[PDB]
Amino acid sequence: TFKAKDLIVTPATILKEKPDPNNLVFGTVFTDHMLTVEWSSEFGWEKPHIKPLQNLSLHPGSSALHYAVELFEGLKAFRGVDNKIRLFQPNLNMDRMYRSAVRATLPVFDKEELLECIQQLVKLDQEWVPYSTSASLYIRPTFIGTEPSLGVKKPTKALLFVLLSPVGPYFFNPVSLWANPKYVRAWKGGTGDCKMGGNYGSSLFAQCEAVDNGCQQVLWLYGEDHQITEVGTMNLFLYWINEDGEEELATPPLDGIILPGVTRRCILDLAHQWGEFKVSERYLTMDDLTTALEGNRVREMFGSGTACVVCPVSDILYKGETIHIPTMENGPKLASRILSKLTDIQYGREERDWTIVL
Amino acid sequence: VGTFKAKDLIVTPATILKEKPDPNLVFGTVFTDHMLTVEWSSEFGWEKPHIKPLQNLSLHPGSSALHYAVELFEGLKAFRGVDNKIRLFQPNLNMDRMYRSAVRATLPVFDKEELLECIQQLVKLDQEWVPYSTSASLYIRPTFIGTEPSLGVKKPTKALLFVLLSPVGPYFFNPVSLWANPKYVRAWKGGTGDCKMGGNYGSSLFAQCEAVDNGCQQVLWLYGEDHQITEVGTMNLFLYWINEDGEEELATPPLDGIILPGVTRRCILDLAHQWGEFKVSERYLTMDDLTTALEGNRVREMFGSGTACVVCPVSDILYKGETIHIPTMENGPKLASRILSKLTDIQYGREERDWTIVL
Ligand SMILES: *Cc1c(COP(=O)(O)O)cnc(C)c1O
Ligand SMILES: *Cc1c(COP(=O)(O)O)cnc(C)c1O
Ligand SMILES: NCC1(CC(=O)O)CCCCC1
Ligand SMILES: NCC1(CC(=O)O)CCCCC1
Ligand SMILES: [Mg+2]
Repeated sequence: TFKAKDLIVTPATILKEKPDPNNLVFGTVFTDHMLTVEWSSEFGWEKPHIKPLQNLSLHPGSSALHYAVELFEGLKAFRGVDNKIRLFQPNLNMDRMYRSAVRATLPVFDKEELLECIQQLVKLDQEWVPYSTSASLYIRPTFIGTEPSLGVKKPTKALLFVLLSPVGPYFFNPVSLWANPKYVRAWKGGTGDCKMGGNYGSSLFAQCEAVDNGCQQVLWLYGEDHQITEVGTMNLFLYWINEDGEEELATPPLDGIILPGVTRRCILDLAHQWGEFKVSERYLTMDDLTTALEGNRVREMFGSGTACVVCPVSDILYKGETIHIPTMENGPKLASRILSKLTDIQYGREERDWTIVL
Repeated sequence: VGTFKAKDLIVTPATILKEKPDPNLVFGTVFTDHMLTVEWSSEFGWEKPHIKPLQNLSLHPGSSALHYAVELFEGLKAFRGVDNKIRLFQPNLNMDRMYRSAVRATLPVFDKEELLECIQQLVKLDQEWVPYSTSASLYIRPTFIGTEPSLGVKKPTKALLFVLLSPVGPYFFNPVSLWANPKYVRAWKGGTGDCKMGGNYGSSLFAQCEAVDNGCQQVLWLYGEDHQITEVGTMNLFLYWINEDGEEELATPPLDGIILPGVTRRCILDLAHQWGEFKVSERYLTMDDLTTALEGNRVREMFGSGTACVVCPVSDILYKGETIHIPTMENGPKLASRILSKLTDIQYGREERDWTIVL
């Protein structure tokens, strides 16, 4: 494994102008520096670099281009209202990226060395961490196989790098979802519980089909009973009165077709902590939903993820009809409370072991 | 909404040419002198195609092919006939599959004829690499990748199409042993298993490793509660046997969405249908159908088909801690061998047929 202590820094000689915080398109503007660490089965890991944001030089046969031997992560840096820059649950991302690496047969690395390197990269480009309480700096760790051979096997050459991109919003701005059981995002025995590239390229066709049909995201359905799994590539939360008549906040269980979002776990933690309603990790089907709506039992439906934190849902185009979800006419009370809590913690307006300082 | 044209090819010869390897090669290990590349932007469409010296790709770190596997590929070969004339085999099908793939990936469409000609031109240039052997060929790897310099999961506004050339011999007869663990699923109804998109492959290296660890060379992909057998590693699966009706039969899974329509598969089905010596059935095959058959002496052969092996005999399957031997080798294998001879006779010009295009 590589070590932060060996970092080699090559500052850009011409720094870019920081963008306008009020209107940023997600992941389109990049900072001045990036992190890069090369690996080869022959000599192991080389020393990590922090150099000007540049194009990668890859052999046209790199397995990442042919067999999707790749995985990524998503985490943010926030400038606290006390002007101190913080990271949110960073070690959980390191753990997920590590487990995905193993399932991808990519080379392992010392989680703490990566986190420290990332902190240094952020520290160097710190002025990119927006001066806004509604904006942040997206951190994108990426791991690709660069095996020059076309043979399908464990890579003997790989690259690990990190990009920094100042972001505002990913897309309250409620969204409509397009539900069509003809497409499946992930399946049992699959790799859907990992952030491996191969899980997203296969979804673009359905995404496109949603856009030209009036929606902004796909509602992923699975199985014979049409379980509702995720809002686009965000975890799904349903706030309602369940079949037993008790107020409840529900989300699909981690049975292998659901990605264990950090946001997801935090909302469950805050929900369990408030103890004001039942919190269940259970299955939810379209019929559980439509049945519930015609009984006026649904209050809010939203998605969770690092980019949005939470993103309310107001409609679902299903069997040829549009099903309205009373999310926005109900506040959304909980959606807001949640977003309010999480950001309060991210920007240090509240102390809690979920953030890391500079 | 357009295409690039072979008539616009800008050729740039390498000044320093590499020495060809020994025709007797590690699959996809050695590459030729030149490559083909074609840039695409949603703003101006397809650029003009180039044939330049092999070289790295200069990609933006945010390229969508590295983050969301916005990619797809193909695999075909050129053969030097026993008449020294170089031949391509069923190219038009590869172009059709790549096309259908691009669309399923939301990558930009192109004129299949133009691409094919552009490929003939690339090979034509590097024809001396086409092995002077009868058991070796040149692997043609067309590749289509998204170069969207943005982290947003969306239809790419930038793409890159290229083609690599790699002289090769074999992939690994030489029977293989299969690892059958139902905990790993290659494809699912509603997914992209029936296209050659990179996302279907990265996710299997773990199972492959688990395979070797257990003395096996490939993974037998199982699907559904009834453990249907779908593909042998990344090759289509054929089972020559006496079915439940006592009839001689050549069976192979149907294209119901989780099997990739291989060119070698197509051919083997056409040959089988043509000879009309036994029943040819595209149907569901399960481990239980296989076990029941084996413990009844009803199995003749099992083998995978693909461009790299053409045909690959299966002799064993590790299932539920038990090793199940397949008598494929103790039966010639007559069918497997017959197929190999036939396809090879045709590819190397020994047999004349429409399945090839000379250059
Ligand atoms: C990244 C991701 C999420 C959200 O996880 P967070 O760690 O909370 O960002 C949800 N679903 C999918 C499919 C994802 O890729
Ligand atoms: C490419 C491929 C095949 C074989 O197709 P051929 O065109 O015969 O080489 C079989 N199965 C999978 C999963 C493939 O990707
Ligand atoms: N829905 C978005 C992300 C997750 C998130 O932050 O919600 C995953 C795909 C790559 C961009 C990020
Ligand atoms: N089994 C192999 C291939 C197909 C083939 O030619 O059999 C697909 C994966 C990438 C290498 C080629
Ligand atoms: Mg250590």
